[PDB]
Amino acid sequence: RWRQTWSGPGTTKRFPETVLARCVKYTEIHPEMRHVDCQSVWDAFKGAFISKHPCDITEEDYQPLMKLGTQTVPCNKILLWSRIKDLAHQFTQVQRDMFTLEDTLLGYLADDLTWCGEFDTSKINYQSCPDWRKDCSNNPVSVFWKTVSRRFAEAACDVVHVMLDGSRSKIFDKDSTFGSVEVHNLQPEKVQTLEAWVIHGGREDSRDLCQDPTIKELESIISKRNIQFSCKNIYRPDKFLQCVKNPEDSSC
Ligand SMILES: Nc1ncnc2c1ncn2[C@@H]1O[C@H](COP(=O)(O)OP(=O)(O)OC[C@H]2O[C@H](O)[C@H](O)[C@@H]2O)[C@H](O)[C@H]1O
Repeated sequence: RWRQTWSGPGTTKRFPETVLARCVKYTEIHPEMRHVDCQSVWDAFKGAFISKHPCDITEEDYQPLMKLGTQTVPCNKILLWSRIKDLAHQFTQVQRDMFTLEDTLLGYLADDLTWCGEFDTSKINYQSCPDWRKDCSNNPVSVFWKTVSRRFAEAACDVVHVMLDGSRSKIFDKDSTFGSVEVHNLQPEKVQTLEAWVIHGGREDSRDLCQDPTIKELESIISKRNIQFSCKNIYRPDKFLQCVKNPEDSSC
């Protein structure tokens, strides 16, 4: 229509088919997640938001999905990221040791998709979904990501890495998912160091972005959780990926 109920994009075309297909592929690739029934997962996921008002979703709504999507990941190999999506995933596509949330079953199913239902009916709304800013915070997509991102951060131990976009303006932004949920769910009992990799834009010869005021902020915040802080510039992200793909050979 010309009006729409909400300000955000509607459910992604082919959402149900896409989620199911992502689950078959994932559980096919990963030997640990081979016990999972992808139809059961879909039913659990749909159950969280179908016939529910899309401004009144809770983390409780996603409990059935979280249960079915339970996955042990090596706690010391987690890669968090903020606003530098492409390079973070290119990295874990080549360095199969480190994992982002989108490399877990639940993150993989949901990545880049939008979904919402209706309080009015049992249908999926393909026309519009609540915008976190203009409409309401407690919507199906926002609540999903808050819940899974908290649980992922809680799982981390030892040295946790985070890729940050050095071209942003707030390189560390306290209002990002990284800054507002994940930083505040790293467990002091478990996490030894948070190490940031600050990815430079282009150009070439830049400042040491590890001295940026927002990085000092992040450093002092995580200090309260009794977590040590490390920071590295990645001045040349292209050479960096090349080095990840071809380890050894002196250039790297
Ligand atoms: N739509 C989403 N909303 C909130 N968090 C998300 C979303 N998609 C992924 N995440 C989580 O955010 C992480 C990426 O961290 P930041 O870049 O720190 O997150 P941010 O930039 O705040 O993303 C919020 C999201 O809402 C807006 O619609 C925007 O388009 C972006 O997709 C994790 O990989 C994932 O845990």
